[PDB]
Amino acid sequence: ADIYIPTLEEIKRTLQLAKDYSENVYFIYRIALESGVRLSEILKVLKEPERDICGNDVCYYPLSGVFYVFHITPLKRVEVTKWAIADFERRHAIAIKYFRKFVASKMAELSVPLDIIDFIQGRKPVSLFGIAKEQYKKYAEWLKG
Repeated sequence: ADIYIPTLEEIKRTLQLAKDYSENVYFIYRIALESGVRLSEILKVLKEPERDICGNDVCYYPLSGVFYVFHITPLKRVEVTKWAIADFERRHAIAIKYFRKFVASKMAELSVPLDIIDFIQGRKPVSLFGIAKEQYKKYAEWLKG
């Protein structure tokens, strides 16, 4: 009951298409799928990947209250520009900007409260970060399977 939310299959396909095209581009879509965070925040983060923190289950990157880019696979230094992603899309797939709609949607299926989904995804609308990480862990589990 929501139009622009991709399906797992369409996402699965875009990932593969990106993997065949480039390892750098594939890595960006991968993080987009793990985080639910804007493309711009992803690129800002991959230029300083040494600030990434990885726990046993999930990883997280502190931005700048404060937001975190939650993800699963450790960051490596990637130099893609918005331009090179845009190029990729033009040749094909799901637009990366719709990846966060999917992510927010699965998180809601996994019973993550909307205020927490907003926090995970970077929008302003025990501790705060602790609860968010435990919630994020549900999406991380689902994602690996």
